[PDB]
Amino acid sequence: TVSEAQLARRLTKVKNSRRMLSNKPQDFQIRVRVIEGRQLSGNNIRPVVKVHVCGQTHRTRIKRGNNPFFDELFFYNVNMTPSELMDEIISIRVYNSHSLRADCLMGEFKIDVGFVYDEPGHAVMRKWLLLNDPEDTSSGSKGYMKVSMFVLGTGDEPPPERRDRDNDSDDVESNLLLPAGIALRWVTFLLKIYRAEDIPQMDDAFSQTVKEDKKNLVDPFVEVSFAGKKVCTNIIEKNANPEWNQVVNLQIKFPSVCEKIKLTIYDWDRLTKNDVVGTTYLHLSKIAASVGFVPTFGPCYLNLYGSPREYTGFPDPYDELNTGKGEGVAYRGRILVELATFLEKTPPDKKLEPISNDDLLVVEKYQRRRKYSLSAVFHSATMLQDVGEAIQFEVSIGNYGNRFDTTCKPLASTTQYSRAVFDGNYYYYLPWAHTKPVVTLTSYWEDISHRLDAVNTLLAMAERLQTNIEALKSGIQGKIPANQLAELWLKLIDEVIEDTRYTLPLTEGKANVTVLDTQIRKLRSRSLSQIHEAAVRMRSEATDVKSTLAEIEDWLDKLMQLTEEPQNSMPDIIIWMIRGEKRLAYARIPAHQVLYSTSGENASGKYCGKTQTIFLKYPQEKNNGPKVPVELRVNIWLGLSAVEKKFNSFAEGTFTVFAEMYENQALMFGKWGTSGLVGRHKFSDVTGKIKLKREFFLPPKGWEWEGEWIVDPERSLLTEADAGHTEFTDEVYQNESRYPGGDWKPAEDTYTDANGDKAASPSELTCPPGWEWEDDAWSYDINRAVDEKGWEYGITIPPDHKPKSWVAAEKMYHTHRRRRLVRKRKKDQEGWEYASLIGWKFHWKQRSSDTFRRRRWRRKMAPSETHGAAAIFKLETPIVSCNFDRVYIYHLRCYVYQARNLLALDKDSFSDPYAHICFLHRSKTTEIIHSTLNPTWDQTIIFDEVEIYGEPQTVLQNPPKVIMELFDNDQVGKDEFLGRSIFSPVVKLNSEMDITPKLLWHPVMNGDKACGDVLVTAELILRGKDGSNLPILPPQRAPNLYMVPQGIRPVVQLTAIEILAWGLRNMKNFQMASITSPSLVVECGGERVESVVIKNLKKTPNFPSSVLFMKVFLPKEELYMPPLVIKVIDHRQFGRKPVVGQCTIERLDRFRCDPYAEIVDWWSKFYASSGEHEKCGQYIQKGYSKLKIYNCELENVAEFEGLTDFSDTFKLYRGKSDENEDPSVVGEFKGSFRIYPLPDDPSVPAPPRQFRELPDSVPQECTVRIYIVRGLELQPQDNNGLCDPYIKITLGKKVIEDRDHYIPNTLNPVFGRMYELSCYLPQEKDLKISVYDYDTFTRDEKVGETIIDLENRFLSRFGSHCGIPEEYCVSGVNTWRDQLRPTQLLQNVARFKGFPQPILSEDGSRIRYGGRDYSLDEFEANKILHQHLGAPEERLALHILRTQGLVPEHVETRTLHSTFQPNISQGKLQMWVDVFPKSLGPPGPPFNITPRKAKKYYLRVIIWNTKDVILDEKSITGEEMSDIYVKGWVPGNEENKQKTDVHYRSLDGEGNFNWRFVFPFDYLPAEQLCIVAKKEHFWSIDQTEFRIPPRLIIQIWDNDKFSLDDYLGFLELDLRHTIIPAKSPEKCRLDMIPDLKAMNPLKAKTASLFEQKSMKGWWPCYAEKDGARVMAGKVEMTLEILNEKEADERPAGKG
Ligand SMILES: CCCCCC(=O)OC[C@H](COP(=O)(O)OC[C@H](N)C(=O)O)OC(=O)CCCCC
Ligand SMILES: CCCCCC(=O)OC[C@H](COP(=O)(O)OC[C@H](N)C(=O)O)OC(=O)CCCCC
Ligand SMILES: [Ca+2]
Ligand SMILES: [Ca+2]
Ligand SMILES: [Ca+2]
Ligand SMILES: [Ca+2]
Ligand SMILES: [Ca+2]
Ligand SMILES: [Ca+2]
Ligand SMILES: [Ca+2]
Ligand SMILES: [Ca+2]
Ligand SMILES: [Ca+2]
Ligand SMILES: [Ca+2]
Repeated sequence: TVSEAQLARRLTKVKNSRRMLSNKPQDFQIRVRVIEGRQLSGNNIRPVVKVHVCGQTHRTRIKRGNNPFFDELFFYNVNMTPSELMDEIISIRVYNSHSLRADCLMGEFKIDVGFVYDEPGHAVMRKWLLLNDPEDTSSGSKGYMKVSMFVLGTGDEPPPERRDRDNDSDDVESNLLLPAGIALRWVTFLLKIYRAEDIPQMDDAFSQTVKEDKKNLVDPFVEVSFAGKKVCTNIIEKNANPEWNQVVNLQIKFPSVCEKIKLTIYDWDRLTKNDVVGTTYLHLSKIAASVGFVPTFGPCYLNLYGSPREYTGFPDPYDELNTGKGEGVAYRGRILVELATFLEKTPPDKKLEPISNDDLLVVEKYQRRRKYSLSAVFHSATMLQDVGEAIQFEVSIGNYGNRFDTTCKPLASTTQYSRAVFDGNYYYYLPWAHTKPVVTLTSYWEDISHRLDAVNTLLAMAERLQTNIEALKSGIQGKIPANQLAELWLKLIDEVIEDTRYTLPLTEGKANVTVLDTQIRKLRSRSLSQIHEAAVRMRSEATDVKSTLAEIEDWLDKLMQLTEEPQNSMPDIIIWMIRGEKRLAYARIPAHQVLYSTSGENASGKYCGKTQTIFLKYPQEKNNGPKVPVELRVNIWLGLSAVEKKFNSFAEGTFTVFAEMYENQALMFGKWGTSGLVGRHKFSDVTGKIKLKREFFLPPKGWEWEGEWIVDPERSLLTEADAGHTEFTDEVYQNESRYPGGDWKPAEDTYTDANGDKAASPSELTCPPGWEWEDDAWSYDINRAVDEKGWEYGITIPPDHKPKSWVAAEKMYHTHRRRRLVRKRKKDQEGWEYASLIGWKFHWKQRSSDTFRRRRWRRKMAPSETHGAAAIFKLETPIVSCNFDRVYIYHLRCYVYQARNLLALDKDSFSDPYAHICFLHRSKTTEIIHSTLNPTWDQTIIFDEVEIYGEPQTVLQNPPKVIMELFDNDQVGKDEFLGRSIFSPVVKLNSEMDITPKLLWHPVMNGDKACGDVLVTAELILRGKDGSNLPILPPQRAPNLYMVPQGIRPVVQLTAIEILAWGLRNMKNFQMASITSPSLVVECGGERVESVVIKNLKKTPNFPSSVLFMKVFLPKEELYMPPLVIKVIDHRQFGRKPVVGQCTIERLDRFRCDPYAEIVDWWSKFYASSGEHEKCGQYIQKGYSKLKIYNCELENVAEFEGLTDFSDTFKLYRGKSDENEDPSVVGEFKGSFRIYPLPDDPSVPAPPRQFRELPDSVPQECTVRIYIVRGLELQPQDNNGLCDPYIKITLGKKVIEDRDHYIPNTLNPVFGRMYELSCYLPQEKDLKISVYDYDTFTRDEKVGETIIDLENRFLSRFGSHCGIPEEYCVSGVNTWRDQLRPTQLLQNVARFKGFPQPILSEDGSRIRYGGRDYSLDEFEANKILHQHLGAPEERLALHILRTQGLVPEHVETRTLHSTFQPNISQGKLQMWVDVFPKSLGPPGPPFNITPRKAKKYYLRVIIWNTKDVILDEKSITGEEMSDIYVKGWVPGNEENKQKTDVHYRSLDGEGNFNWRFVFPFDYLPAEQLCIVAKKEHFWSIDQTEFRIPPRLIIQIWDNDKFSLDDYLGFLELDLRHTIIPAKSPEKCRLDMIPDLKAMNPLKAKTASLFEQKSMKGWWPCYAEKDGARVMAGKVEMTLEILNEKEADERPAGKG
C-alpha cells in the first residue's frame, strides 16, 4: 500500500539519524512557540493552548475569537538520553475555556520530538498543524495551529527566519507540517510474547525447604514500554520457564512514532518491590527498510544481560545492569517474541489477547534445539596485579556452563586453580607454559546459522575492505607514488568485485526462517547487487581515487549496517575469572565471532579456532580503568556437535586427559607402611574421603591408553624452572600477626613467596647457576597501596585463618601486616610427597616434622586416530589440557619514542611519566623523564627470547597485544595512572618481510576518553637457531639503554620556530601572590628559548620584545611533529622560579608556513536588512544602504578566521587534574607561531622573519561603544513564563548595569540602548555582556552571558574595531561613526598588507591601490547620490574597503551562554561593539538605535444596515423577534467593546443602526503589527506590551431586552488582508471568505486597509454548527482608517 511505503521511508529517515553516540547524560532544550490559530471550531469560543512536553505542561493566556493570536514561546529544559528524547512526544492540545467552568476539549495534535530533530535547520519553521479531536477523529479537523518547534542539543544553534511572508503566513495548504498524503491512520504493532527460559532465581528460597524444583523460584511477567505506555502480562507463579502466550497490541498514530520498544521481565513479589530480571530492546528501524517492508521480527529469542545470577538476600550492587543501563555481565535468560506491523482495525480495548492456537502450532518450528560443542584453549593470562589467591577461568554460554548452580550435574566447564608467578618486572602471569588448560562444555541452541553465515561473511568483507582502506590511507599519507596507489586501488576494487558476487544462504529448506529473514535477505541481495554494479561501473569509469574515497567510505558504513542482525538468538560466551570463590571479571565474546560454518572460512567467525586477545573488565566498569584485571588469550571454537569432527582442522597441539589415583602411607619405627591410616583410605581420591581403585578408570569411546600407569612426582620440577627470563627482580614478603589491640609479633610464616606458603629468609636466598646478584642488600617497596613504611594491613575473622584483602591504613581491628621486599638479579625424590599430617598439604621434600606421605599414580590417555582432537567433546572429573610438542622463540623490540598531552598528576603542573611495556609473560620499564607532560624517552625495549606457543602463522594472524601502561612517577606515595595504549606489533618470520616498522600515534586511553597519544611501534621477529637472523643492536647512550635506531626514528631537519610572545592575560594568583614578574619559555624537540622577563605585568601586560627565535631539529613528516610546550615562569625573590602555567599545542599544521610566500532612523536600516519588512514602508528606494546581519558571532564567521589572525588563543593550566579532565585555567597566553625549514649550512642565507609589522605593545585607552539592539528568544526566569530583562555589562573594574531601565514583561526585548565605557586594552579586554531578570522581592536570575575579546577587535587585520558601512555619509542618521576617514583606513590596510601607499588623483575620482586602479564609476552605478553623502574620494575609498574582506557594518547575533545549560543557547543578543582607541583621535557621532515610538491610529467603522440575519426562536411577545444589535471590537482591546442601538420590529433580519465605532490603537507600519499595553491582572508588577496583528472582530447579537443574551454570528477582518466586499447585498453570498476544512480551499480576493483607506460594501457574518458553516447574515460597513493628524482634521462622534 501507499501507507506502507511512506511508513518505511519515515523509518529509514529515522534510521539515518539513529547513529549518533548516545551519551547517558545530555542536556536538551526544546522551544515550542504557538503563533496563530485559524478556523477553530465552535461559536463565541475562548481558545487556550496547553503544550505538554516531557511531563511539563505550559499554558498560554486566554484569547477569544475563532482566529486567535498568541505569539508566546515556551521553554522545556530536560535532561535525558538523546535517543530517549526522540521517542518522547510533544502533545499540543487546544481547549475552549470558560469563566466559571472547566475547560472543554476542542482539539489535539501529537508530534514527536524526532521529526523536529531530523528536520533540516534542526527544527521546523512556522508550519501549520492539522488539529483533530482524539475521540471524534472521524468527523474531520477541528482547527489549525501555526507552530514553530525547535530542538537545541549540546552545541546546536537555531536558524534564522527568511522574510516570513513570501511562502509563509498565508495559503496554509502549502505550509502543512504533514501533507495530505500522510494519513492519520493508526499503526498497530502485534508484539507477541510466547515464553521464556533460564530465568534466574530471585526468591528467598527458605520457605521451600520446609516442604521437605529449586531453580523455579521466580514469578516472571513482561512489562513493555512503548511511547510512554506500559502494558504488563499475567503472572506465572513459581516457574522459571513461563508459558505466557499473550499478544500485546501496541498502538501509535502516524504523526507520532516511537522507535525503542523496551521489554523488561520483572519478578513479581508479594511484599517487597518487583525485582528486575533483564531488559532487551527492539529497534524498529533495524527491522525495517525502504520495495521496502514494514517492521517484522521473530519468532526469535532475545538474550537478556545484567547482574550475575547468584541470588543474594542483600541488594545486588550490579542491579543497575538489569535495567538495560550498562552492557550487562551475565546471562539472565531469554524471551521468545514476535512482531508484526498492521495499519488498520485499531483495537480500542483489547490491549491484551491470548495467542491463537495456529500461532502456537507455527511457533514450534522456531523452538527446535540443536546440540552445540564449544572448546576453549587458554593460551596466556598475563598482566595480573596480585598473587594472593588462586585464579580460575570459567567458560559459559547461556546458562550452560555455570559452575555455581550445583543443583544439576557439573559440566566440567572450568579450569583448575592456577597461582600466578612474577614476571620479573611489574606484573604477574599464570604459568601455563606448554600445557594450556582446555575447557569443554555442551549447550543447546537453535540452529540460526542461515543468519550468522551471512553476518560473518559480510563482516569479513567489511574487515578486508577496512584493511585495504587503511593501506590506501597509509599510501596517501606517506606520499607513496601514483603507480603504487593505482595498483592498490585496482586491487581494492578487484577485492570488492570478487567479494560482492557472494550469494547469501538460501532460506528454502530451513525451518528457522522468519519473515524478517526473507526481507533481510532481499535487502542484502539488493545492496550487494548495487555495490557490485557500482564497482564494475567505477572500475571502468573513474580514474581519480581521492574522489572515489568518499564513496568507498560510504560503502564501508553500508557494509557495517548490513551486518546488523536483530535476530541473533545465540547468547554471548561469557568468560569469568574466579579468584577464590568470587566472580571477579568478565568478557562477552559474541557467539557469531567464533561459530564454525561448513559453508566456508568466511562464513565462520573472525576468531573461530583462532587465539583472540580479550581484555576482561570489572562488572560495572564501562572501560578499562587504572587496573586491567587480566589480559586473556584464548582459542575459542564453537560449532554444531554433528560437525565437531571438523574441529581437527582448527586444533593445534595434542589434547591430553589424565586419570589420577592416590595411595597414602604413614611412618612408624623408621619404616613406611600402611598402618595408622585413620579417617583416610589407603586407596582414595584427591581429598582422601572417597575410596577409589586403579581399575575404576577406563577410557570412553574415542580415547585410548598411551603408555602404562606411572608414578608422577615431577610436578614440582616441570613448572617452567624459572627459565623464561634473563633479568628478574625477586620478591620476598614478610608477614606478622597480632591480637586485636595487642602488640605486633612475627608469625609462624614470617616470610612468604609466590607459592602462598612459608619460605626461606632473604639472607638465605642464593642465585641459580648462570645467575648473579646485582645488589647485595634488600630494600622495601613504596610503590604500592601501602603507607610510608611499606606496610599494608588486613583483618581475620574466624573460621578464616588468613586475610583475603589488604588496605593502606592501620586500624584497631587489623590483625595482620605485610611488607614487600625486592632485590634485582642479572643473567627426597623417591616418588612421594611428604606432610606432617594425614590429608594435609603435601610438600616436595620431607621436612623435620613430616610423618605421612602420598604419591600420584597417573596414566596418560591419548585420542584415537578414528576421532582425532574431537574426542574431547565425547567425554560427557576429567581434566583436558592441550600439550604443544615444540616451542617457538621470538624477539620483540618496542620503539617507544615520545608521548604528547599526558595528564598533569603533580602539584607543580607536570608529571614524571614512564612506561610499563608488557607483552605476554615479559615486562620491562622505560626510564622516567622528569617534569614534563610531553616526554621523549627515545628508547628501544628489547624482550629477548619470548616463548610463544602455536604455529608462527597463528601469531601472524592474531599477534599478542603489546600493552603499555603510562604512570606518573612520584617520590613519595604510589605512582598514579596516566593511561594505557594497546597496539599490535608487526610480525616477521623470515628475511623476505624485512620492511622498516613505522611509528604510529596510538591513543593513551584513561577512563573513557583519550588523554593523549604515544608515538610507538613494535616488531616481533621469529628467532631461528640463534640470533643471526635478528638485526643489529641499536646504539646505547647509556648501559642497557638502547636508542631508537635510524630507520625507525623520524628523519630530522634543521627548521626555525618563531614565537610571537605577545602577552599574558588573566594571570591568576599563584601561592596567594600576584604574577608580578612573568616570563615565557617555549620548548620543542629538547631545545628551549626564553623570552625577556616582564618587570611588571600589571603596568605592562605585553612583552618588551615580542619575537623569539630558536633553531630545532624537527621531523620532516607532519604526522611525526612533536608537541610545542609553553611554560610560564614567575621570577620572584631569593632566586625562586616556579611554573605558574603550562599548555600543550599539538595541532602544529596551522603554524607551518612558506617563508618566501516615512521618517528615517537606524531601525529603517535594521528592518530592511532583515528582509521581513520589505514592500511596506521600505526606504531602500531613496538610495540608502543596508547592514550585514550575522546569525552567529563575529568570531564564528569563517571570513574573519575567528579574529585571531594576529595572535591565537591558548589557555594555560596548573596543578593536578582530577578525574582526568582538563586542569584549572589559571591564565592565557596570546601568540602565534611560524615554523619553516632552514638550510643546513650558512652558505645559503636565512629565510626572512615572519613577524615584521608588529603594532605597539604599550597599553592604549579605548572608548568602547556597545550598541545593544534587541534580544531574541531568551530563557524565561519567572513563574509566568516571562522575563523582565535588563543589561549588566562588566568590563574590567567598571561595571555598568541598567536595572533602573529594565524592559517589563517581554521575552523578545527591544533594548536599543548605548553603554559607553573607557577601558585600557589589553588589561581590560574581557568585555562581559550579561542579561539579567529583574525581580522585585527576590534575587535576580542570569539569563545569559557572553565574552568579547576587545583586543581581538582592536588588533585584527580585518578591521573588526568598527564595521565599515556601504556608503559614506556625513549627515542624517547614517553619519560616519568611525574616527578615521575611509582614505585613512585604506592607508592603514595598504601599509598593513605590504602594498605601497595609495595616491589621490588630481580630481579625487581615482585612487591607485594594491597594484590595481579603481574608478568612481565602478561602484556608484545603480544608486542614488542623495544629499547625505560626503566626499566622493572618501566614498570610493570606502568602496575599495568593502572588497578587501574587512568586517562590514554588522549586527552579530551573539549566543547567551550560562551554567544552567553549558553549551546550549539560553537566548540570543543581536548587538555590536565598536572599539575606538584614543591614539588616532576621537570617534564620530554615534548611532541612535533608540526604538521608535508607535504612531497613533484611529480605526472607524460605521454599521448602516443588516439583512437576512437568523431570526430568534421566541421572545417575550411570542414571535420571531430577533432584536438585532451589532457589537464589535479590535482584539487586544477587549475592554473597549462598543455596541450599536437595538433595532426593533425585525422579522426578516432587517436592521438599521447608523451607529459609528471608534477604536484607537498604536501601530508600527514597518513591522506590520500593532501594540496594546495592559496589565495581566490587578496584582501584576508592571505592564506588558502585546505584539498582535491588526484585525477587527465583529459579532451579530440578539438583544433580548427582557431575556438572556443570545449569539447570532461573527465576522473577522485582518486589516492587512481585508476581503473585497460586494457592492450589493444580493451579490454577497456564502464562501467568498476563505474556507479551510469544509471544502477544497480557494484563496480570497484581499486588499490592505492601510494602503486602500476606505471603501463601502457588504460583508457576510457566519456561525458554524454540526461541522458546517451557515450564513448568519450580512452587514453593511464603510471601513476607514486614519492617522493622528487626519483624525484631528475631522472629528467623529458616537464613539
Ligand atoms: C535467610 C533468608 C531470609 C529472607 C527473609 C525475607 O523475607 O527476605 C525477603 C528479602 C529478599 O526478597 P527479595 O525478593 O527482595 O530478593 C530479591 C533480591 N533483593 C534481589 O535484588 O535480587 O530479604 C531481605 O530483604 C533481607 C534478606 C537478608 C538475608 C540475610
Ligand atoms: C503564578 C503565581 C503564583 C503565586 C505567586 C508566587 O508563588 O510567586 C512566586 C514568585 C517567585 O519569584 P520569581 O517570579 O522571581 O520566580 C523565579 C523563578 N521561580 C526562577 O526560575 O528562579 O514570586 C515570589 O516569590 C514573590 C514573593 C513576594 C512576597 C512579598
Ligand atoms: Ca523476589
Ligand atoms: Ca518473586
Ligand atoms: Ca524483591
Ligand atoms: Ca603525582
Ligand atoms: Ca610525579
Ligand atoms: Ca525571576
Ligand atoms: Ca522577573
Ligand atoms: Ca527571582
Ligand atoms: Ca433570543
Ligand atoms: Ca430576540
